[PDB]
Amino acid sequence: SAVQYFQFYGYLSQQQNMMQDYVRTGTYQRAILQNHTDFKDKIVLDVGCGSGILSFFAAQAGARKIYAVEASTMAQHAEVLVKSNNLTDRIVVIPGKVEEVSLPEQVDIIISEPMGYMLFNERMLESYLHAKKYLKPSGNMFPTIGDVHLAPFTDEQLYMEQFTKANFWYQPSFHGVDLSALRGAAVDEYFRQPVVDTFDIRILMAKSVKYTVNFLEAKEGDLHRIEIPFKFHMLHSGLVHGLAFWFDVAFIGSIMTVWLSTAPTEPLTHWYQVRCLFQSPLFAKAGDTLSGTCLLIANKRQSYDISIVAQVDQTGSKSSNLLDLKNPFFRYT
Ligand SMILES: CNCCNCc1cccc(-c2nc(NC3CCOCC3)c(C)c(-c3c(C)noc3C)n2)c1
Repeated sequence: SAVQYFQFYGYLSQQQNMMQDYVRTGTYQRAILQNHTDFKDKIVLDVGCGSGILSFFAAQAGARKIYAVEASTMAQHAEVLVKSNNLTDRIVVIPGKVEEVSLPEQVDIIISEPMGYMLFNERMLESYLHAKKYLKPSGNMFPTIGDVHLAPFTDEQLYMEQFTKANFWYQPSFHGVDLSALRGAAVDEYFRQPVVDTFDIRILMAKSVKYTVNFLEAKEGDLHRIEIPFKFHMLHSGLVHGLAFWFDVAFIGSIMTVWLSTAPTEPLTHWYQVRCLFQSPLFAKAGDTLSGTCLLIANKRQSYDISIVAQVDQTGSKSSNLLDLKNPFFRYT
């Protein structure tokens, strides 16, 4: 599984999809350049540098030395750009996993873009936290903190999309074959996929709950088990069809704090937003409380198993759901 993961990042087309996200790339450049005193004459570590763009931004801000670590074959293309941009004296590409390379010295700041879709996919936040073994005391992290937001939504047409697709299997005579015994399994398969896509904010039924990872303070092992309790106070009545997810990160520099948001109230990014459907939706009236837990359990496919259990307190009616974050429905395609 890890072989495929790093192969995926060997493609310039993948680098390009990220680089062409202007909200992402421009916000990284702004956060680094407008906090130029965090970089001027400093030593920096770029974790998972890909084509090296963030290391070039650190160099634009005046960093003295940049160690750019890349485990995919993109490392070879980054070295070509460093040479062609006349920066071999200041950016050193170090091919390998950040858990396995040797840096020659400690650094003043770590920069990275370790956010997967739904923030946590790819388990690269752990690689980012692991890299703090190279961080000097009172070194900084860019990004510094990450906020996940979760909110209940109603979207009857998205929900019905599922049974539309699964009812293919409810055919007693597909070319003379009765498929119908697999209908439950087909339904389960579709509902186990998080839906990656943007949406209209009018589906949202309550103010979001916020869960914060402080990258300066967190330890790698803190991300193996992510328990997110929630109690939503429903602002609207309706059928709750699942939970919507987005994230923000903040670059807390000495001059200013810069925010990168993937919220559905903000311009679209290449991360879109994520929705986890409930195979059994819950009825809530405005004023009701929808409470439960979203538990994310790290797995051996660079991702998480998602367990979401929710109940409406006034009614006792409950819904429990398992999703496989590694294998979502990229509905925006
Ligand atoms: C660490 N900073 C990365 C910033 N980018 C995050 C992001 C934002 C939006 C989408 C993806 C995405 N796209 C994938 N394929 C495309 C889907 C649509 O059709 C064309 C191909 C895959 C396979 C993955 C993936 C990875 C990586 N590991 O597992 C999985 C699954 N992720 C990733």
